[PDB]
Amino acid sequence: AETVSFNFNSFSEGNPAINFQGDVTVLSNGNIQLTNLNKVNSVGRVLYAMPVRIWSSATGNVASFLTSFSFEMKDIKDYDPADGIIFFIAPEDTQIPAGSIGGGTLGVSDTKGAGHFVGVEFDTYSNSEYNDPPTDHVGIDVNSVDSVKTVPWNSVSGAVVKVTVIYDSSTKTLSVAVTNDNGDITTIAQVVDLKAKLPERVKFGFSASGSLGGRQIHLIRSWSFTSTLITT
Amino acid sequence: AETVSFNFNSFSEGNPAINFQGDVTVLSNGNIQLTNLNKVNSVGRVLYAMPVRIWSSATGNVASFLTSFSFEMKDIKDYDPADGIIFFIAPEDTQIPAGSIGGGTLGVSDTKGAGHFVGVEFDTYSNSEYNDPPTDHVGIDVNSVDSVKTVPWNSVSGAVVKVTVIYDSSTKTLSVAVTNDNGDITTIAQVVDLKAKLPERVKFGFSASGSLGGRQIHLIRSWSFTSTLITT
Amino acid sequence: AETVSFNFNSFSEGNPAINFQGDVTVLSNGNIQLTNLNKVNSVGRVLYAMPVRIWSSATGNVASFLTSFSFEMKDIKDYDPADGIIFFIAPEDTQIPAGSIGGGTLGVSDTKGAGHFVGVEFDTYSNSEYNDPPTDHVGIDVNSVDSVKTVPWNSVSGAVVKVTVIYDSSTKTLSVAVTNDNGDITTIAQVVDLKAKLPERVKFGFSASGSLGGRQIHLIRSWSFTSTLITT
Amino acid sequence: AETVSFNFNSFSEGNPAINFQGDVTVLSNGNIQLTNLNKVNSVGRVLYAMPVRIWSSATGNVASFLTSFSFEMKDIKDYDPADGIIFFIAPEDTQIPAGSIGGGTLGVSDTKGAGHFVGVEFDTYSNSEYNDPPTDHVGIDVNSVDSVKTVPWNSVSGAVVKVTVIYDSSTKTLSVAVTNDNGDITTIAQVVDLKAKLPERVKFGFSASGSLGGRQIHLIRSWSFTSTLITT
Ligand SMILES: OC[C@H]1O[C@H](O[C@@H]2[C@@H](O)[C@@H](O)O[C@H](CO)[C@@H]2O)[C@H](O)[C@@H](O)[C@H]1O
Ligand SMILES: OC[C@H]1O[C@H](O[C@@H]2[C@@H](O)[C@H](O)O[C@H](CO)[C@@H]2O)[C@H](O)[C@@H](O)[C@H]1O
Ligand SMILES: OC[C@H]1O[C@H](O[C@@H]2[C@@H](O)[C@H](O)O[C@H](CO)[C@@H]2O)[C@H](O)[C@@H](O)[C@H]1O
Ligand SMILES: OC[C@H]1O[C@H](O[C@@H]2[C@@H](O)[C@H](O)O[C@H](CO)[C@@H]2O)[C@H](O)[C@@H](O)[C@H]1O
Ligand SMILES: [Ca+2]
Ligand SMILES: [Ca+2]
Ligand SMILES: [Ca+2]
Ligand SMILES: [Ca+2]
Ligand SMILES: [Mn+2]
Ligand SMILES: [Mn+2]
Ligand SMILES: [Mn+2]
Ligand SMILES: [Mn+2]
Repeated sequence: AETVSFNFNSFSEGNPAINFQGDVTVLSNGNIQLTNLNKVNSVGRVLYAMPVRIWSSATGNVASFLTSFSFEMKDIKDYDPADGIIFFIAPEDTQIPAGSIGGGTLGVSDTKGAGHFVGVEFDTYSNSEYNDPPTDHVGIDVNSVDSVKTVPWNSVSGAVVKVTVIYDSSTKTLSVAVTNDNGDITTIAQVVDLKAKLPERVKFGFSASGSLGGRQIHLIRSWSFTSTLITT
Repeated sequence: AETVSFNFNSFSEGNPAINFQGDVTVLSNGNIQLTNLNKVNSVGRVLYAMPVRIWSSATGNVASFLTSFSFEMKDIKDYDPADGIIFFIAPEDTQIPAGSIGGGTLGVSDTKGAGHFVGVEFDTYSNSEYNDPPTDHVGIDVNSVDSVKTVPWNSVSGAVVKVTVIYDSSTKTLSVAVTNDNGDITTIAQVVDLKAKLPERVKFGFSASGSLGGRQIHLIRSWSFTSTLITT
Repeated sequence: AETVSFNFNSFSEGNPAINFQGDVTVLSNGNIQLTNLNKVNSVGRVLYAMPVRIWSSATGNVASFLTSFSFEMKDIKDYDPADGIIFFIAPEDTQIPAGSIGGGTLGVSDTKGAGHFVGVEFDTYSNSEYNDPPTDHVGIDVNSVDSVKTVPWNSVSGAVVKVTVIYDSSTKTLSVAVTNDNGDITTIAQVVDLKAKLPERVKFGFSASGSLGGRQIHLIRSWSFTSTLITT
Repeated sequence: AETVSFNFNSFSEGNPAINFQGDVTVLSNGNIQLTNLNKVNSVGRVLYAMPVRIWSSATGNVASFLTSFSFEMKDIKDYDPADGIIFFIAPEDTQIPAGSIGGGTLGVSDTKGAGHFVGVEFDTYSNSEYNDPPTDHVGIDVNSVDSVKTVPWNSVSGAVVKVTVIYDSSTKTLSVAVTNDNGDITTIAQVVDLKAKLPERVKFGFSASGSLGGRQIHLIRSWSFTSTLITT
């Protein structure tokens, strides 16, 4: 079978295994900081440089994958803790939307909240224009930040969060399990047909954004990934 | 929220947090060995001693959980490498079925393969009496070892296998990610209504079995777990 | 290593991880209330349901533990604010003393003040029959409410109190740090050989009590714990 | 009672409340990075700017204190993960030793390993010249990096570590509890007469160092502190 597998205990710019877009930067501690605290409508995204083949036009087979990552969001004076981080999957040529306003678009959608991507968002601000729930939340997005589904969550400033994601191609189910500083686990799952929503080859990554008054530290600390596609 | 969480990097015979049943034994290296290589129809099970409320009768709420564990199965002469291991959930009064014939029952069912439990099996022998697929496989079991669903897999003697399981209460989806020796991942997911199949309080654990001619080393090396039930 | 770690941010009566004894009750806010304000000689205790092995007869090793908890004691008309709360450790079979008179016994000892337990008391009433110092105090008890050692302290009605306790097995030192509302910390430490005073298997918990004329609200708000026993 | 209390959830290169010495820097994420990964024999230290009065020349009384802090150490290509971090107490005029060679001195002592300070070290390299134990370890130091006492420990690269320290003045005992990545807690306690070893007013802080071939990321993420001196 065809398998893609990698693991980042730390990140470093100048490492070809990753694409850097927007205001992203890598701190001396190896952490990826997606947004620039000193910019309006800041937007930063990171992508595994190598495109991953998630499905086949020859066989119709779709890959299954298991990926885990840890991130950290932390408040700062004197802006609102916004806007959040989104782990996403998109066409290999994906780029930050032209004239991106950042903010609630999480750096992957247009002003209306649309784009070509599937992702899991960790939202820390309620944008009514995208029908966000009243509190912080984890959401499953399919070509829109107006989540197909969300679950109440709480972004704890300064806390390291661990996420586990399983995509079962057979049932087309994307399951997500997220850590919480208080010890609880939060989960959300959703049937998502990657073959119908995304091209055969895609890029996986992370994006985060802020606005004029909405800014916070967005860090990606580690990331492991393994996908397997049955070939014939 | 009511949460039960723990993390076992190794095991010990004296830990009251673990219920030992049957032929289970603890090796000097901290590994748990489930079956006795010298006994016929051997059955050994290990359960977390703390009952877990997977659902509430008062609120109707159902918990979600994340758990990971690693195990190892190793051949031995001159017996057939059987029968396998099963990660299961059962009522808190659960015990090895009286008069258990072990073998293909995996220590959780009767001769007919029926029982009161939900589990994920790592089956290394094809029992036609339970409609097993022809090769080694991972299966989702609901009150029977005649799996509700299975996926082809391969048990490599002496290999360490990493497993990640996510149960999303909202969708009632049980997702399993199995990371093989060769690096490939294998997944299987199934909608299982724990609230409809099990009581409010249950126990989680592992069971393994053998027959007269089928015997192998069944080891549980580690186990982390977190389940959360929304209360109040 | 053998480790036991849990973290209660709040409580619930149906949570199997907690043994309730006596007049204990759970408030809608998740707080545990140990005594019954309307009962003479009230006694209420709460225990972590699972036995904790604090030392091994096979290795002679004793565990170290770090535990933090917050409680609150508030006066009421027209009773004297008594008698206090005690964080204790005792045999796994520990029950409220038969015919307990509550009051100065704190629900862990008999009339003479003797019992089988080790604990840190937050005493708010001076019982001369137990040689209490003249004012409120924190004390280290070993099989008796006639403290092996005490330190002047002040129980502020309605004040939330935080406590951190460290037990270093190697030095057998039980160190306590109490953070009052006014910000000051109060500490007391005492060498206590848990191995010599307690059985290998014990249970940790809290107890509070009152008399006919001595009653007050005793609340346990949170409790985190981690013990580690070196296994060799 | 004279109480000194503070809390840092993040730091900033501009808050005078902290003295920055040597190569220390403050990252955009609010973390303090003690050493410069690009410098030979790098040394960085941070001190709470306000001197703390730990004892009275009038009463002879000594203060008790409770402090908690979190840190992180991560490896880097292609140097040995060294040398570690030390939480220390020293005269208010304390400065990095003249002509410091960094390395095993941890930035608080001369070449022989001598200095004027009391501290808890999180050592990640075995210096025979200072009688270090063979593995990583937590040590209690008194005017020397040739620890008065040590306990085996393990520094996990990329892991956030929480530490809690209690100093009980009456028993002159310094107790430490370290919360590791795998869940276990590591403790060490030692009687240290602060009044006999340190001046009336001191500064508390953190220090880390590296050498030519020994370098790693030394981060301080947070730090809470409370000390109380009884005045009669
Ligand atoms: O506060 C941060 C947020 O900023 C923007 O949201 C609104 C803004 O449109 C306007 O309504 O004013 C309020 C309060 O001043 C908010 O700032 C972004 O649209 C959000 O994404 C978020 O960053
Ligand atoms: O061979 C291991 C195997 O033993 C038992 O079943 C087999 C059966 O499938 C085969 O047809 O015949 C042999 C010899 O009579 C055994 O009966 C167990 O039931 C099975 O689980 C496995 O352990
Ligand atoms: O007042 C509350 C107090 O009641 C009981 O003791 C007192 C005793 O200290 C006092 O001297 O006399 C009264 C009247 O007889 C009570 O005996 C409890 O023993 C004590 O713990 C406290 O609850
Ligand atoms: O390798 C990091 C390590 O360097 C130094 O330790 C010894 C050094 O004293 C000795 O002379 O040579 C060996 C190998 O070249 C090591 O470098 C530092 O003293 C030590 O603190 C640590 O930083
Ligand atoms: Ca939003
Ligand atoms: Ca079978
Ligand atoms: Ca008393
Ligand atoms: Ca050293
Ligand atoms: Mn959203
Ligand atoms: Mn089967
Ligand atoms: Mn007392
Ligand atoms: Mn050392």
